[PDB]
Amino acid sequence: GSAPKYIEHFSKFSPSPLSMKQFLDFACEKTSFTFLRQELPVRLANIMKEINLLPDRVLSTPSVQLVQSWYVQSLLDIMEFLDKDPEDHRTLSQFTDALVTIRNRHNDVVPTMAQGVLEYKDTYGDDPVSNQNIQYFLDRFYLSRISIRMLINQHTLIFDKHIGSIDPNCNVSEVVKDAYDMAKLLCDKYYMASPDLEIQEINAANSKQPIHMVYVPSHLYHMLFELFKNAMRATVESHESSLILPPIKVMVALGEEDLSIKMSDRGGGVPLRKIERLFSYMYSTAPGYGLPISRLYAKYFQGDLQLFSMEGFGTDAVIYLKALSTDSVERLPVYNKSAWRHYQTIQEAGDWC
Amino acid sequence: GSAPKYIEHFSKFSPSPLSMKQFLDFACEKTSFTFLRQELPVRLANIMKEINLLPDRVLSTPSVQLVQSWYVQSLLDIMEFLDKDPEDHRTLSQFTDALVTIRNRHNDVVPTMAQGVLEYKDTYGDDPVSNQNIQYFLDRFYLSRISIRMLINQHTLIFDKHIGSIDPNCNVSEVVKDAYDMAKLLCDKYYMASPDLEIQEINAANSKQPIHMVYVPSHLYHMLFELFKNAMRATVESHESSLILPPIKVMVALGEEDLSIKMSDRGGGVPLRKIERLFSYMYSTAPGYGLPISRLYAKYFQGDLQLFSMEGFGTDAVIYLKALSTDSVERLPVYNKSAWRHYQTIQEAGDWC
Ligand SMILES: CCN(c1ccccc1)S(=O)(=O)c1ccc(NC(=O)[C@@](C)(O)C(F)(F)F)c(C)c1
Ligand SMILES: CCN(c1ccccc1)S(=O)(=O)c1ccc(NC(=O)[C@@](C)(O)C(F)(F)F)c(C)c1
Repeated sequence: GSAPKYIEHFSKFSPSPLSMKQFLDFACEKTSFTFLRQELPVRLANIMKEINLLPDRVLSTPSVQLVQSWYVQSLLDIMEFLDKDPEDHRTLSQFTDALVTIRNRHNDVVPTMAQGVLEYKDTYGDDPVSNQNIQYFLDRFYLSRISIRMLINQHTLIFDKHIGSIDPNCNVSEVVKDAYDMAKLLCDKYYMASPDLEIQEINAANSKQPIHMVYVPSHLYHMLFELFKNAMRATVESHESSLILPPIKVMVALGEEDLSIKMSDRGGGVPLRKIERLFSYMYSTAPGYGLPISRLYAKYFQGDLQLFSMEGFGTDAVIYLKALSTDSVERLPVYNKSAWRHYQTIQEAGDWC
Repeated sequence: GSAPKYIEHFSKFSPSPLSMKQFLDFACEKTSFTFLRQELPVRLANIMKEINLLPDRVLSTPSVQLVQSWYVQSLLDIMEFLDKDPEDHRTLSQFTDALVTIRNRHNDVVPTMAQGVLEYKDTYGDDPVSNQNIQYFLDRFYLSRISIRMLINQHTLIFDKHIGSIDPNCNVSEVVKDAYDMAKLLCDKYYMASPDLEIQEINAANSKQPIHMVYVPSHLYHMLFELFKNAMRATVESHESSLILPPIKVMVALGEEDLSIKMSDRGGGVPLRKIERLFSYMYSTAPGYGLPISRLYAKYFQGDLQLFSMEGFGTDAVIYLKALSTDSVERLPVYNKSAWRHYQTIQEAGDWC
């Protein structure tokens, strides 16, 4: 009966952002164990501390409370090891199992939270301020989750060429082809027609050396797969009375600090006003969250994911990643007096008419 | 000695947004005279009322006060006519001259305000919060000015095919070629080399009917010219040891509600982190404001102007305009309790680490 106490304790610390290189220079799981014992609790606490401070209207929903209880359990699940001592080749395996169990306990957090979004929509309505607060909270909540899962996957995978989930020689174009192949398969099964792929690389400094980077391939895959699914759906549906089916074109450009991936489709495009709503959790909920969450994966390592189409023609989706492992530093949301006032939105009659 | 009184009076009214169609359905300058007598004062007052409420540090600078005094004079310049009666074919020409004089009195507002930005930079420094407030204020101030100048140009031009500054049959591609030709001329004189132009139209609903729209051609020209100047400079400089000089490609797409213009160059591109700073008034000041202000012209009629490049390859600049004159409604900034708290930025340690 001390959960509120632990949260208040660890909620005083700030999560420690790690860089893609520090992750790579990994080497004693003892070193990791002692680190994760304090970091995971700090991260769980910060996200939990922010949740506890949102409207009781949102707190009281089975959804929020359900996951809120998962975190509480996960926090307690790791406490056990605070007084434990490594050296004991079984004290640290008790941990690896403890993590693999925590990870699975949280596997359905996205759908579960999405359910609360739908509950909110029908219970209180879908207005800008509601959208804003949810957007603000879900972006942070989810990003936070991504960072926690990263640490866990790094530990579990490392202590069962690649260092955990990180590929130091990630061939971007290869991940591009993979996500395409998978989307194509689905596209063919549902529409029995699918556009082709064209890839072009632009290695600025080294004209034809294949483009490689240090990155988490499964994160990149998730982003590309989501974008390919949308570009295919739109290309196919917008040419349902055309016989020609333009291909989806991808350019992978590597500059001094940016590694950019552009995906261009001729799927008809979308009006500027609807684009703004494609990344909204609330407006994109019914009666998925591929886009808003894919973006969080981009931002997690200081990158981004942006969209811009031409209604009547097509859409460009660009994923911006940092080219250097040095610049790829975890982007973590933290609980401060700063994050507190973003929930004090009392909007009613704006500054523009 | 009543300037403060007038401002407080008219500052109680909200400016009245007009649509591109109402501007087109114009027809008695008497009707205009009586309208502008109240609207101009209301608009001058709202922008003046917001200025008076910014740090005295900014208020006391010769720049701000200098323009602040221009508005005061312009406000008083129009008061005269409040009790005047039309019918008198000379009572309303006293007005047209009164406007043509007010317009010229304000011709150098941009450079003058820019001077205050530089003053600020060296006097107090260039930090995020300073940038934010200036950005917030200058965007509104300038937009406000654009709307005032619009009314004035509409009146003066109408009462000396086109209705004032509005072309009901604006051929976009033609304005594209014009701004290109002019930028090319300058580009040739300075670099003695200039890229070519390729234009492609995508009239979704009508495959090959030339793309026309109702718009203010000189506004569109200003935006395109700025973009062409940047795309030329970058293309030329990035290929200074190449002999090939890729062309600048423009696509004009017309959809059900959007009329989009994309300008693609292969000028090397810019790192994502510097893009964010290209639209900043503060960071783009030394020791011009083409971009940030071009964007305001786009937004003025509910459109937008966005940038996205690929470091190491090139940049796409897109101008989004509303396709329907019905949707082209003046976007006006207004003074409310809402606009007040955007200047209460007390940032110090954010929500992210
Ligand atoms: C934060 C401490 N670091 C630091 C930072 C700045 C200066 C000096 C030192 S560190 O580079 O020594 C470091 C890096 C990765 C991990 N851990 C891992 O790689 C994993 C796999 O255990 C996990 F899960 F944490 F990601 C651990 C335990 C420590
Ligand atoms: C705002 C009033 N309008 C309205 C709106 C909604 C419902 C009913 C009526 S209106 O359409 O009658 C109208 C439109 C343009 C102008 N003026 C002009 O076109 C100009 C040239 O005088 C100027 F400068 F104002 F732009 C004027 C005086 C009035």
